[PDB]
Parts: sequence; structure tokens; C-alpha cells
Amino acid sequence: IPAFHPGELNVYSAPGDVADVSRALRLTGRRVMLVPTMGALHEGHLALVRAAKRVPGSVVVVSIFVNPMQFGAGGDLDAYPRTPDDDLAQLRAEGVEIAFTPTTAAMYPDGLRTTVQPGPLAAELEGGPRPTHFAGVLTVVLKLLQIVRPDRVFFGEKDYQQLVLIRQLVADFNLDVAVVGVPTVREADGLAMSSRNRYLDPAQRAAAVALSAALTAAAHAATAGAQAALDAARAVLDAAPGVAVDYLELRDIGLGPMPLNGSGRLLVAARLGTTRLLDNIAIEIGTFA
Amino acid sequence: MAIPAFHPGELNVYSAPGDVADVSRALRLTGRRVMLVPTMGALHEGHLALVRAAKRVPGSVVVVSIFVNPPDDDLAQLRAEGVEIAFTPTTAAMYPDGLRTTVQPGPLAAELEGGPRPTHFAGVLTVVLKLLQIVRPDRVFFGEKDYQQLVLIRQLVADFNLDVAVVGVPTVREADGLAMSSRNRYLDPAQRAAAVALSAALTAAAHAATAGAQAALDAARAVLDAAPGVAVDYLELRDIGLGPMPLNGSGRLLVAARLGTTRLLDNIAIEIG
Ligand SMILES: COc1ccc2c(c1)cc(C(=O)NS(=O)(=O)c1ccc3ccccc3c1)n2CC(=O)O
Ligand SMILES: COc1ccc2c(c1)cc(C(=O)NS(=O)(=O)c1ccc3ccccc3c1)n2CC(=O)O
Ligand SMILES: COc1ccc2c(c1)cc(C(=O)NS(=O)(=O)c1ccc3ccccc3c1)n2CC(=O)O
Repeated sequence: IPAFHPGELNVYSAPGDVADVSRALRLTGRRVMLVPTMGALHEGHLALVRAAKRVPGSVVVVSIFVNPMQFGAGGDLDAYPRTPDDDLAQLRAEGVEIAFTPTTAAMYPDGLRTTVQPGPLAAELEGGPRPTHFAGVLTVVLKLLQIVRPDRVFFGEKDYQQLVLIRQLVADFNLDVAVVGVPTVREADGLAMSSRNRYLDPAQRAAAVALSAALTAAAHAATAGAQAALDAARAVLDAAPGVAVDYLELRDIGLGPMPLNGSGRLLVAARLGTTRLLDNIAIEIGTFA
Repeated sequence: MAIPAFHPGELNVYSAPGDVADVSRALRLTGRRVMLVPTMGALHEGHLALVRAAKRVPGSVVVVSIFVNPPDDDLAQLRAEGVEIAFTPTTAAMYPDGLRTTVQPGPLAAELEGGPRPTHFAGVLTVVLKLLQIVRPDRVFFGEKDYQQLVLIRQLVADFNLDVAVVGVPTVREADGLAMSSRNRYLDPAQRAAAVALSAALTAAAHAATAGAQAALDAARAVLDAAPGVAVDYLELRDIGLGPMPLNGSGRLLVAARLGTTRLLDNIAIEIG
């Protein structure tokens, strides 16, 4: 097995290197925590890392891999922010002991061949116009889970549909891993952290606060019912300059095929110029609020 | 969080996935190597050879799963083989949320057997994946008879970075060479006699192969052509991964045919020239 220096940041590229280090550590009693990222790390990722570090005796593995198989288009792949120098420095600052940074060739030596086919949830919301997008995400996440074999894996709640689908993958394939959702870290005005916030110009940045403002307005309006909660969110989005709403949807917490009851999740997707932003919040309807 | 009861050297039967998962984890912690033999029950000699191959690994514990993917005699046989674990889940236990996330095979699944049944292999790979995740065996054993199935499994294991060794076990055959299959019982005596042409064609090919690929194929085809009531669906020579056969070297020759209502398959290692 490769060298592993405790208390230091150890960087592995070969899947076999991280797998052997991981297994060795699990056998010596350390619980392995996985934080899978596409790099370009911000405070929301550091929140994921901090949550993983809280687990007694853990060793934290952060993966950084921009997965070509979840991009469609159209230069989306080429466009994705890459800032690997900032990434490793932050990990060192947080005392993470393993970074896993595989090559595309090591992840996909045979190209795309066997893949994960998500359930019907993957065709709706974000997946409506991107029909293979979530097959790309679940295939890579399955691979990462098999390579690292973590006890727990950590995701932000901001991409909530993705989180739900990952929980489905875990249940549906009997994966022996705990999925931990971490609440979305926000800028001080409530804007959800995101890699893509860097694409907002000053005016778009100012308008973008409408997404989180609409969602919290809805969560408080919801004592008056679902209609009022949705109408409040819609009004705030409507008042915002140059915000173009894609969808604004209220669903059950698992995102359907069940009607909303007392507790739910309100999801919004909107374009500012060319930048697509997503956010969501827990909603309690009526009495539960 | 007490481990379910396990009595070493007895046949222990579990229906709950969580239970066999806890036991297999407890066993692996104490040194034993976990071996998995997936079956659909109605055990025959082919299954017993998979069991015998698994039992010979030193330190092995053998898990035999019995699951019909949508009797006490099976268990008796497993007992007589010294198998310690039978995993016998219900459909509901395996699919508590119904059909949802599934495995999509690569394009090999659309070829050969995937012609009459284009979603067959998606089903097989999904349930094999789940069985591997529940039991987490060091090694998993399949017969070579369903060769395309086997290759698709090794693609699954490679593609998803699974940490199991896939062991293909030579096909058990009747005395005249007919490959073991649960379907052989349905053949009336005329069909049963004609069915020997599949294996006869493939062994003839494998010996003709010193004279090259075309000789091997023409020898198999002549043998199939000497049999009445044997409607050949395909007869193909491929490399060992089921891609195109290289100009020489190692390959596999596969056949499938219908006799009355029964579809039969067989295959064989071929060495060119
Ligand atoms: C706890 O607070 C937060 C808040 C926002 C977060 C996160 C954490 C994490 C992300 C995020 O997008 N991370 S990621 O680009 O590196 C990422 C992380 C895991 C992924 C798994 C499958 C597919 C895509 C993935 C993308 N994001 C959102 C974003 O960067 O747009
Ligand atoms: C609803 O409208 C569409 C449009 C295209 C679609 C689909 C649906 C579904 C597929 C599809 O599943 N294609 S695929 O099985 O070859 C496939 C499957 C999984 C993939 C994962 C990551 C990237 C690409 C992937 C392509 N494909 C791509 C295709 O058939 O080539
Ligand atoms: C070592 O020699 C042999 C020879 C023939 C074999 C076998 C082994 C195994 C089978 C067989 O098909 N077994 S099975 O119906 O129980 C079966 C068949 C397909 C399976 C696919 C995924 C998971 C489990 C599977 C179990 N069969 C053929 C058959 O029984 O139809």
C-alpha cells in the first residue's frame, strides 16, 4: 500500500492507492468519511469537511474530480471552474488527511460502458432538459463510494434533488454507507454558496438575493397555506430585476410520487443573465409552521 | 445491535438482507473468506460445482443465495455440501421501494441474447450488484454456460470499481456433452437427442480451429446442419471479451438455438491456428 502520513495532507491519484489506504485505516479502527467535490472549494465545502471531522476518530477523504459524464452541451465541461491550488491549500488549512484526485483515464479507462440508470425522479426538475445528467452523477458517485468505501458520505442540501437521488442509489443498491446532508452555507444576505456565484456581475449579485429572500418569505407565509407560501415566493421573484424563473416548486421531502402533507421542500431554479442559480428550503405547511 | 445467530458448520438460513449482511461482516472480521454462489434455486450439478469450487478456498464460508428475480430439498443439498449460509430473501425484501435505481449494461447487452431479450441483462446486473453489496464476498462464482452474462458481470465489477473477484467455473455437462440447464427437462426424446448437436458442433469447431477460423465455423455449422428441429439463432466467434475475434489467438464460440419451444445456449474456448 502507498505511504500514509497521519496529521498531514496525503494526495492520491490512483484509485487503487486510495482504496488500499482507506481499507488499511478502517481495519485500524478509523472511520472513513468521504466528501466528494468537483473542486473549486468554498466555505460550503469546508462546512462538509467540518461535519466529517466532527465524527470521532474519523479520517476525512475529500475527492476532487470534474466528472465529464454529467455534463451535456456544449462547453459546460470546459467552462467548469478549476482552481486546484486554492483547493489543496484549504484542505491543508482544515487538517484533512486525504485528497483523492483521480484522472479521467483512471476513472473511465473503458469509456462510458456500464452506468447507473436513476429512477423517474431524474427526469424532472433539473433533469427535465438534461436527460442523462443524473445518470452521470450517480455513476460517478457509485464509483467513488466503491473506491473509497467510506462509513459516511457528506453532501450539501443546496442541490437537494441530487441529494435525494443519491439517497435512492444508496438504498436501491444496498450500499453500506450513511448519507449525511449538511444545511446550505449562505453569504450574509442569504445567497446560497455556489461555485457559480463568481459568474454574477455586481447587479446580478445584488438581484440574486431574491432567491433566498423568496424562499424564507414562503417558509414564513406557509402558516397561511401552500398557496400563500408559493404566492409570496413568486412575488419576491417577480419584484427582482432580471431574474428569470425556470421553476418554483413545492414538493414532498423525498420529491414525489406522493402529495405534499404537512412538511415539504420548496425548490427554485432561476437564470440571471447566463448563470443558472438553484436554492431550496424546508417548508412546514399550516399548523406544522 | 446484536449479530444474528450463526452456528458454524451448520446450515444457517437468513431471509433478511440486513441479517446476512451482519453475519457476513462478523465472519470476515474473524478471518473467514466469504464466497458467494448466486442461484435461483432448483439446484443441479452445475450449482454444486460452483459450491465445490467456492468450498475449496482455504478459510472459506460459503453463502448460497436463492432468489428468483422478477425447496427444503435445495436446502437439504446445500446441507449435504457443507454450505453454512443460505440467503433466501423475498421479492419485497430485495425491492422494498420497487423498481427504481437500476444498472444499465454497456452495449454488449444489446447483442446476442440481448436480441430476444433487450432488458434481461439490466435485470441480472441489478440483482447481482445488490447481492454483492449485501453479502460483500471476496469471490463470486458463476458458471461459464451463460457466457455473455458472465462477461457483463466482469464489466459491472470493473466499471463500478467493485472489490470482488469474479470466478467463472467450467460448464458442467451431461454424459453426451449437453450443457446442464434447468430447461433440459422439457425436451422430449427427439429434441433431447438433437440437442447434443450444440455441444458436438462447438467441440468439433474447437478441434477444427488448427485449420483456422473459417474451418472452425464451417465445422460447427455442418454439425448443426446434420440435426433436425434445431433452429439456430446465432453462431458467432468473438474474442474472449465478446468483442470482434482477433486474426488469431484466443476466442469464444457461442451458439443459441430453439428446439420446439425450448431455447438452448452453449459456448466454448477456441484457440485460432
Ligand atoms: C454545506 O453548504 C454547501 C453549500 C453549497 C454547496 C455545497 C455545500 C457543496 C456544493 C457543491 O456543489 N459541491 S460540488 O461542485 O463540489 C459537488 C459535490 C459533489 C457532487 C456529487 C455529484 C455530482 C456533482 C457534485 C458536485 N455546493 C453548491 C455549489 O457549489 O453550487
Ligand atoms: C429523453 O431524451 C433523451 C435523449 C437522449 C438520451 C436519453 C433521453 C437517454 C439516453 C440514454 O440513456 N443514453 S445512454 O444509455 O447511451 C447514456 C447513459 C448514461 C449516460 C451517463 C452519462 C453520460 C451519458 C450517458 C448516456 N440518451 C442518449 C442516447 O440515446 O444517445
Ligand atoms: C458450473 O456449471 C453450470 C452449468 C449450468 C448452469 C450453472 C452452472 C448455473 C446455471 C444457472 O443458470 N444457475 S441460475 O438459474 O440459478 C442462475 C442463472 C442466472 C443468474 C443470474 C444472476 C444471478 C444468479 C443467477 C442464477 N446453469 C444453467 C441453468 O441452470 O439454466
